[PDB]
Amino acid sequence: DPEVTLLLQCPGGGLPQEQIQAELSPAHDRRPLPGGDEAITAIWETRLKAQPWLFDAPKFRLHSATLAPIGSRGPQLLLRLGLTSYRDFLGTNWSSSAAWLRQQGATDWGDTQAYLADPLGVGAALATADDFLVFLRRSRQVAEAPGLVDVPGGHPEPQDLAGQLVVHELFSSVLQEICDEVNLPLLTLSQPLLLGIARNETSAGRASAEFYVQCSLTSEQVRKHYLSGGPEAHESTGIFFVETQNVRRLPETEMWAELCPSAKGAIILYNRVQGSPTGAALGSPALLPPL
Ligand SMILES: O=C(N[C@@H]1CCCCNC1=O)c1ccco1
Repeated sequence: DPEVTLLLQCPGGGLPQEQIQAELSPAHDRRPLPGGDEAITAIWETRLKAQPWLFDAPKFRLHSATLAPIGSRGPQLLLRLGLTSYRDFLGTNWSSSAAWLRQQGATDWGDTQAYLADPLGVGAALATADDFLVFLRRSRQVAEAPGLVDVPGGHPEPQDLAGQLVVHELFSSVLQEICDEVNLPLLTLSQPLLLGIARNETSAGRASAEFYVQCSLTSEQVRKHYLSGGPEAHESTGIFFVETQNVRRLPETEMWAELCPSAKGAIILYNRVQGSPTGAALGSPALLPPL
């Protein structure tokens, strides 16, 4: 899977909100482009002159994520974040020249991402009460990953002493995206655990934070809530479910070639962090069959 790279695998089966620190700093921003940010402004003007109903929106930028030594007390992760925008994404990661910008950043800054917007996404491995994960089908008419399979998620919009409010908005955002797209009541969801961070090498290395969320509803009940919104209540065109038993071997199935890169990152991290037991009971051959 060359189109997905793991940047972070969390310990302990996943980290809760209270174990994560953020540093939001203009030192963590994109660098101005070599010949100037006028190239971004020109792409945006061309787009608005065809689609004048489009709007810009602020986004968090991922600079880096440092894990504490394993087994330590106190905060376990530091997220270094900056700010970016939808407009800066369209002019950098989404540009036909994005690979040239990655080579230039290696040359000038020793950092392949220095000239890239790199907006931070969120995604969820969402489990039902009857042990299935939730998948969504993308419209064949959208610009990014048309017709491919995705998991719930989105790209959060801004608004440790401003740090804790930023971590709160990231955890809040993945629940809000589940409620808006799947149409589930908030009180049927667990507090999220962070599983890790995955990069989409088909979008010049932009990253997504991948979370585990449990729902108290069965697969039948989740399907009823999704459908009862009607076609205008969701951006996706369908919902479906895979037993957690079967997610273990998903990379060997025909479904794998249909998954978009951020959804592949969610499922790899689910399998490594929530699956893959370490103890004698769950590791016994009848509960963890060989192959
Ligand atoms: O988040 C937005 N778009 C995403 C962000 C970058 C990664 C995926 N592609 C997109 O177009 C957005 C547009 C306007 C308000 O929010």
